[PDB]
Amino acid sequence: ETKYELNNTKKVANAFGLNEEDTNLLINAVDLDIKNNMQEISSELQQSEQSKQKQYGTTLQNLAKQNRIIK
Amino acid sequence: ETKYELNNTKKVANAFGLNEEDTNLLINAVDLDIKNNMQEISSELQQSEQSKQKQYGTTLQNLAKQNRIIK
Repeated sequence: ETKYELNNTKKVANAFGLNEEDTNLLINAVDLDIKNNMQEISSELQQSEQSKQKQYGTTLQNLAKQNRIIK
Repeated sequence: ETKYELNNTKKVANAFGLNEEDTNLLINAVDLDIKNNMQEISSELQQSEQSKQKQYGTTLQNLAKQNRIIK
């Protein structure tokens, strides 16, 4: 659903009072921290399944150059 | 505060400004949430080994993020 189903967690961080992005950022650090340890955690499984986890995007305006010398 | 090396995490939650118990409580919810899912999700990564664990393996999916235990 949302990072091992961290729906309830989102409300926990949001309780502190921020907005919405701050809360998600917190879970991103914790969820990522634990995930890095999973490599050691006893787990193998055998299902073999893939899935796209969306992507990110970057903004970049153009903002041309001015042109005013004489007229 | 040593479940999965969440040292930096504690500082992230504490940043909001609370005291100390509130921060730990947050990690308890997140860490507990991921742990519950750990039973399913797994991984075949490492790139470190220990001393006696080489050879063998597979060229199939290692992540496999699905939920079947739930019904």
